[PDB]
Amino acid sequence: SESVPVLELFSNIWGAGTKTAQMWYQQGFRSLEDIRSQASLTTQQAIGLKHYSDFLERMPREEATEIEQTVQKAAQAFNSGLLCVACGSYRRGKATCGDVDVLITHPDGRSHRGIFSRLLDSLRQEGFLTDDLVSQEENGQQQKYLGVCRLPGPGRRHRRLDIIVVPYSEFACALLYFTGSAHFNRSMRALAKTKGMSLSEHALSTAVVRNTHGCKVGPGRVLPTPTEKDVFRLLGLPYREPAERDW
DNA sequence: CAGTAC
DNA sequence: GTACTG
Repeated sequence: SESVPVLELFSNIWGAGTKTAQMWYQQGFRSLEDIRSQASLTTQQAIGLKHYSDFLERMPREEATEIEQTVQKAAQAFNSGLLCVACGSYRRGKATCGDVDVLITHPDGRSHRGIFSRLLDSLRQEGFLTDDLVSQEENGQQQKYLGVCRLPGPGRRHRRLDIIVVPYSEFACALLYFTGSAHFNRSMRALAKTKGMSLSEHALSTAVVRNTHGCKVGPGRVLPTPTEKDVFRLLGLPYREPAERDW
C-alpha cells in the first residue's frame, strides 16, 4: 500500500513507533506478515504483533470492571487490607476503555510490600496473565507491571493491563497520575512548575530550585498529600472530579 | 534514542 | 511534565 498507511499499520504494534515503522518500511516490508516472518522483533514487539487485532479494540466498562475485580480478588487473598482501584479512562468514567490500569495500596502503609510478585505469580497460575511486557522495580517504592490479560471463557479478547503497587504515603499522587488524563497531568505539572513546585507520581514538592534556563537544580521539600484534594488545594486549584479531568 | 505510561 | 525500561 501507500507509505502513510503502512506506517500507520506498523505503528499500531505495541513497542513500535515512527522510527521502527520507517525502518521496516525501508526494509521493504509492507504487511504484518512481512514483519512476523522477516523482521527482528523485540520480545514486546512480538507480543504486540500476536495481539495486534485485539489491542486495537476498546473494551466495554463492564469488562474493565471485571478485570479490576479479577485482580482485586487475587490481591486480597494475600491481604484483605489491600485496596485496588481501577484508574485510567475507567475512573474518568468513560464508556469504553483501551486498557485497564489497576492501582494498589494498603491503608496500613506497610502491608503493601511484597505483594507485587505474588500477585503476578498468582494471576499467572490462574491463566489470567498471558504475556508480560515490562516490569519496573526501580521506581523507588512503586512497582509497575505492564502486561496482557484475558478473562476466562469463550469469545474473550486479550486486553492490555497495568498493575501498580504504591505506599499509602504516595497513594494520592499515584492516583492522580494514573487517572490522568495525559493532557490533564501535563497541565498540573506545568502549573506547579510555575509556582516553584514539582509534581510526580510520587509527590508534590515545594521550594523546588530552578536556574535561569528554568532547569530543576534542587529538589524541594515533599508536601504531605493524603488525598487528591490536598494536591489541588496546594496548587491553588478548584478541585475537579475524575470525569472533569478528561482533557 | 525510542517507545511507553497517564 | 515527569519518568520508567527496551
